[PDB]
Amino acid sequence: MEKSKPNVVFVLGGPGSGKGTQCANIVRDFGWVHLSAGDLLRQEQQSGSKDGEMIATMIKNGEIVPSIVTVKLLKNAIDANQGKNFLVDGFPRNEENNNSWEENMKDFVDTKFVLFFDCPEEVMTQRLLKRGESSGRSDDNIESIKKRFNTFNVQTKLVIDHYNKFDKVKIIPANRDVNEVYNDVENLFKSMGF
Ligand SMILES: Nc1ncnc2c1ncn2[C@@H]1O[C@H](COP(=O)(O)OP(=O)(O)O)[C@@H](O)[C@H]1O
Ligand SMILES: Nc1ccn([C@@H]2O[C@H](COP(=O)(O)O)[C@@H](O)[C@H]2O)c(=O)n1
Ligand SMILES: [Mg+2]
Repeated sequence: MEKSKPNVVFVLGGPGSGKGTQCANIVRDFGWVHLSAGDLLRQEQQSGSKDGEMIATMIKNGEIVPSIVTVKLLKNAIDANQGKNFLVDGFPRNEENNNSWEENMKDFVDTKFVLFFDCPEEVMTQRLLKRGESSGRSDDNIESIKKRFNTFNVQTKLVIDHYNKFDKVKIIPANRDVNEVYNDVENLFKSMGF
């Protein structure tokens, strides 16, 4: 008769590994709320806050924005959606992200696991150049794309390694057709009781 705290699943994977694509399917079939941290950041810069032109520059360069900004945006969205569960997509991307989540949120949510989509960089590059023909995203060009790989490699893989220490990573290989990947995603969420 108390309201349950939201379940949260971090969704990680390289740029273009299919996080946003698979999250939309989970929203559709499970009724979770999909929060793409990168999306929220693109919105925050959209209508031009203080932090707006900082976010533009860092996104173009594949850099991780200060966590005070990102975690605030996530927390606001989450607080606006009482009684829902959340797919937190593309976060945490480094140790600062994770610590700031822990400090702001751990009292408020049950973060269940990291869903990690494993994909070859070569395949990710091709998807992103394809997405780049119509996305109008400032980071879907080869210069940005390789900077995004280095950030993922240097900062993000350590976070995924951290969660795997505690058995909190579910890996779904993503180098297949989108329905073959989703079949596995949908089976995973069902087996996890969602
Ligand atoms: N399994 C897949 N096979 C081929 N294309 C895919 C697959 N998953 C997603 N895509 C395409 O790859 C691009 C990147 O997908 P997206 O979900 O935006 O990635 P992410 O959020 O991980 O950066 C999009 O054009 C998307 O339609
Ligand atoms: N936790 C996060 C998530 C996204 N980002 C920024 O948004 C950019 C785009 O992220 P997405 O590909 O997940 O939309 C990232 O490359 C990075 O510059 C961030 O700075 N912090
Ligand atoms: Mg995305």
